[PDB]
Amino acid sequence: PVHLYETISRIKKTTKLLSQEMGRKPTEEEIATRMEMTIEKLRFIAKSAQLPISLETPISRLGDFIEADGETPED
DNA sequence: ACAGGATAAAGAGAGAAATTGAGCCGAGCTTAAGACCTCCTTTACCTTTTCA
Repeated sequence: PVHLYETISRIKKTTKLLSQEMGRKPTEEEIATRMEMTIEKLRFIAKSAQLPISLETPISRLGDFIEADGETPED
């Protein structure tokens, strides 16, 4: 959602501002405090911002190394 | 990008319910020994047959 894009942009801007102010890469807790949000929310945003990798990425393709969901004939 | 506005769908606050497990008990249950009554076996002695 658009609000998520705006949240990610604000997180990037805050991180750059803290890096400029403190002269070093900010930690997760520092960013979470500055954003006034829990660290778990920040990690959730970071995980949801990822781009999906295509199944045909060379490793040979990625799609030939992923098992299938089901009950093993043995089970 | 950023600000405002509308809304619904998904969290926190409390008690009351419902469970829950915990101790502390004696009621239900098992174990073992001994005695003790049916059922059966086998004997000793017969009686009771069919036959030369």
